[PDB]
Amino acid sequence: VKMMSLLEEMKGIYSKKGGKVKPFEKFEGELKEGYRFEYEKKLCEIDVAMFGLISGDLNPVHFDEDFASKTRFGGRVVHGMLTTSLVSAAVARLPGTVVLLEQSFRYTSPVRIGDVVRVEGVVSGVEKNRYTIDVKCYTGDKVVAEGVVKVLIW
Amino acid sequence: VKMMSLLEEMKGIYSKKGGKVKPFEKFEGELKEGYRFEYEKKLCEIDVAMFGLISGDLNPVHFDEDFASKTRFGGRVVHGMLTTSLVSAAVARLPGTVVLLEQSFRYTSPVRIGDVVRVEGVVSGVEKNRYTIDVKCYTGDKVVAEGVVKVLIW
Repeated sequence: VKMMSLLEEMKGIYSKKGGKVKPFEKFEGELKEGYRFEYEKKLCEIDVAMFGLISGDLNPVHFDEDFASKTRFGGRVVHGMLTTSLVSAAVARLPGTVVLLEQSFRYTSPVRIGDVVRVEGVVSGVEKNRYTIDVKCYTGDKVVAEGVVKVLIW
Repeated sequence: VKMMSLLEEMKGIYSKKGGKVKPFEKFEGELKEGYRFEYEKKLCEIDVAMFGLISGDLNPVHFDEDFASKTRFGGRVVHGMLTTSLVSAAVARLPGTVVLLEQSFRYTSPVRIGDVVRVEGVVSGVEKNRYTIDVKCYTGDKVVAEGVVKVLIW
């Protein structure tokens, strides 16, 4: 499989189905304790469908408008692990080669289909080349997830 | 957007590009302390490409064979949060309507493109309708991630 060709083909299909292609641009500055960054992306139907396919998570609460409307949520919600997948994208943009070591999140409020999710991170710890980062994910001013990740940076 | 039509279209494209469509079938039995379950799925190039598109995580270490071969990994690795996305799919299959509340994972060994990842879960805690589940993810006999999730079940 030629990955670069596959990605290019899928990018075209994704964009036609309403997906937002996020350019992969590294953040700037010296990484250190207190370093802050932010990253945001809209999560639309296509993102939810693709997440369901690749994970196998076809939970009706994320897909079936009528089913979800009868639940305590009163409508569909995006997978929590799709929301937090944006944190992977955010830390991947830090200077250097970044590898995820740990993640821990609590989901605080649902994300609805079409919502823009904003990740805000701050480096709270640096031990050798392992960076501990406090993270909150938002839709507008509302916290939708909060937690901590640790990454290795080469 | 008609989600059921979009999903169906994307399922066709996904399957043609090498993706494994996992049927969504609920697990059986009474949920309780000590309840065990398992779920597995292959993660191929298409899964990685789709995860990159929907998250915006286009980290070269997951995509560029030559770049990744020069790193300490000695070749591409699947996104850690793609590996653990299978845990969402696994808990979504528990009896009832399942909502993720918390997740925490440490990544222990890389997952390579094409690897089958197996999630093994066991309910360690039940408080009202909140279930705490110890989880390990494997490729063959090798632990690739370990942690805990909490879900709400209606």
